[PDB]
Amino acid sequence: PVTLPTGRAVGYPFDPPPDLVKLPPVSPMRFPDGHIGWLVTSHAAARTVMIDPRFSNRPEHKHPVFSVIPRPAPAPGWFTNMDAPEHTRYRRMLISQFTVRRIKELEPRIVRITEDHLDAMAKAGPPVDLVQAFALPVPSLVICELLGVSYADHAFFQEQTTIMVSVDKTQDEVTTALGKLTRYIAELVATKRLSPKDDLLGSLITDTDLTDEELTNIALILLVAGHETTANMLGLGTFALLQHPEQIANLDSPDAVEELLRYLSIVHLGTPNRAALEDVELEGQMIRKGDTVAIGLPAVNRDPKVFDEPDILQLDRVDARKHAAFGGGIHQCLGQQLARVEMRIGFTRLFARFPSLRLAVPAEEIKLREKSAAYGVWALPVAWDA
Ligand code: HEM
Ligand SMILES: CC[C@H](C)C(=O)O[C@H]1CCC=C2C=C[C@H](C)[C@H](CC[C@@H]3C[C@@H](O)CC(=O)O3)[C@H]21
Repeated sequence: PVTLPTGRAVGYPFDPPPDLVKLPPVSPMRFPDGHIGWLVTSHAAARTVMIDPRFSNRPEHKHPVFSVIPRPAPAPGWFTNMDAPEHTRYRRMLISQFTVRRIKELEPRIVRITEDHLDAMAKAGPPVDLVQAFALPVPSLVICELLGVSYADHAFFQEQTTIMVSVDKTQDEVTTALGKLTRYIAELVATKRLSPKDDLLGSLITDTDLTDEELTNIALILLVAGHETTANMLGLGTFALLQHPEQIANLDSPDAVEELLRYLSIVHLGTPNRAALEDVELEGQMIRKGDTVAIGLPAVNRDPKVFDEPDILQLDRVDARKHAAFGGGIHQCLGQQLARVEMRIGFTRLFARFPSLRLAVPAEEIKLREKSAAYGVWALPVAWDA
């Protein structure tokens, strides 16, 4: 049984850990609590774990990949960790708000937010840390506007959300962060009950019978995911593009954002993971009832059975959309259309405004989020011809 692989090679910051990609498709894995379950690296096996009803996401059934659990049986509205049919009730309500119209109507504000941060970079002049100047705040402001949350408290949010998604923090640190967020959002929900708005949280209040508790947990989940996904793509994607400069000319390819998603696979440590409810055969192996199965997405997204030249970033490839960067099945990313728009706008406008963008330090000095559940760069010093 192996331990979940963890170390990226020096000089190969975008590629999965060597100890992950060396593995067979389905391997025995030792969990922190002694459970011997499984780690899956092939795309076909990952697909089955993500879509097959014999697998559960309930914490009662799962041995944790990481000991420290950021969660409040799942509390009402904490839909991430539920199975169908309880999950279905919340999922459906949220699909009915992540609509075509809501995202269409948001796009001009995402354009303005992005352009404003680019203007601020131009005023500052080079160098800047792209993480603080652009990658963090643009999607932070977008998610705040989506939810009706005040961006004036973003520094507070960002600090708590980083704890929430860490794999490096104590149970007390994570319980503390969750508490500070819960209390903050609970009050916001109480306020919004009195004064209708058309943002996503205000629409959930108007259109559904969700309780204040349910609304608070939904909002907390969305607020965390909005602060810890897109920002990491913008930062690590920019780094990848600077390191593969011939791909910049391919940024308008229709599937370019999809290729960055596949290549970088920021949900990088043993997620999704699921418990077998019955015995299940996968690749060589017999998964037993009660076994937890973790997926190594980064390896899944480099499967040579699925992708041409899998270890090359190629924004104009024809097979990017087989990637599993957003998961699959009933828990597949709820925010994927929003994230897609934010990324397209973010990357295109950054390089259109600063075509001479370059790293302001050696590549080897960029520090990476190896100890977060969402992979990315902690900082990205950049410069350009002013
Ligand atoms: C930017 C890139 C993003 C990536 C790579 C990403 C990735 C993922 C993945 C892999 C999952 C599945 C987890 C699992 O099955 O265990 C997931 C679920 C989810 N994501 Fe995203 N995500 C991104 C952006 C976002 C954004 C912007 C939001 C906005 C709220 C969001 C909200 C969610 C939600 C709520 C779930 C849980 C769905 C459920 O359990 O029904 N994601 N995402
Ligand atoms: C709990 C945070 C949030 C509500 C959530 O579930 O986000 C989930 C679902 C929505 C988006 C996510 C983006 C990044 C990471 C993978 C998180 C899950 C993070 C947790 C952190 C620790 O508990 C260790 C575990 O490996 O992954 C994921």
